[PDB]
Amino acid sequence: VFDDKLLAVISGNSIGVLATIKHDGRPQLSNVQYHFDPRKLLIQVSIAEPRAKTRNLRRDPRASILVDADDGWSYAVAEGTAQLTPPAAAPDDDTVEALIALYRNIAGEHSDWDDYRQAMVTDRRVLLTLPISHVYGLPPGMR
Amino acid sequence: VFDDKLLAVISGNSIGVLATIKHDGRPQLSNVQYHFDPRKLLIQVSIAEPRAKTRNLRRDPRASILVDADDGWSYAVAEGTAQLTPPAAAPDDDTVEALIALYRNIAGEHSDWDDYRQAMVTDRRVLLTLPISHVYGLPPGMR
Ligand SMILES: Cc1cc2nc3c(=O)[nH]c(=O)nc-3n(C[C@H](O)[C@H](O)[C@H](O)COP(=O)(O)O)c2cc1C
Repeated sequence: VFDDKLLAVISGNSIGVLATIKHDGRPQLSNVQYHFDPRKLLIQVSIAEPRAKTRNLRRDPRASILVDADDGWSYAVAEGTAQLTPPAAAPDDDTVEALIALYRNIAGEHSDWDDYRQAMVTDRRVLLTLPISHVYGLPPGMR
Repeated sequence: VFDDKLLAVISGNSIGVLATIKHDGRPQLSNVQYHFDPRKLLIQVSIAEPRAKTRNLRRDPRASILVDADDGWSYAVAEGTAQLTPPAAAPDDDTVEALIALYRNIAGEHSDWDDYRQAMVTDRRVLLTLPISHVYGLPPGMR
């Protein structure tokens, strides 16, 4: 039941710190917006192919994400192995579809889906699906 | 030469996400308090002596700390090779004396130093010094 406390932190937020592994083995850090699927215990995020974090995950898919509790001090960290889609290549391909689904979960119903599809392709957007294999941290009550 | 806008972020905060390298190569994350010396350009944090997977810090001290800005997405990341003191073993050893100065830098004059001293020994506290090698991130704008 202790993991339920760590999952709750992840569920109560939409932004976290994604840590990837550089070519030299050193950690690389950045923040990302995300959607947490409690059903499959997945964390879904959108990223760009040319970005460092993306090139890192292509060589080494291991990833972790730290998320702060609402007190801004307590936290939970999800660790797992990323599953990336190829980059959007056409406004109607499967990657763009999964990204349309994510956007709905993050921001809601987009206004100009056609413009969105165009943008996903222009930015070579990739959907990062990170199944949670292990969670650690210091959830509220422990800090 | 680092981006002054990125250093301002670090100097305007006191907590961030520390990332060290575990044995398997995965980063180990946590929310920590830090002190930033803007002249010597270094960051100092207090940590229990690492055990198990986290112990790898002793042979591969490369670390990074991400610090959040006050706006929506801005953040800075300080990268460097950490130097570690030996773990605190005596309420009055060099390490504890060093952690007292760290506490003063971060919080100020402590109520009861004798409690602090024994607490440092009890947690096998180590003073980690991260001289800044590289600084990256997303700089905040005029606000
Ligand atoms: C207006 C705005 C919207 C953003 N939206 C997202 C987003 O939807 N998802 C995400 O993961 N990051 C988002 N970001 C931030 C980037 O992910 C972040 O700056 C990035 O991690 C750079 O990574 P890199 O250093 O690995 O290239 C946004 C930033 C801004 C300024």
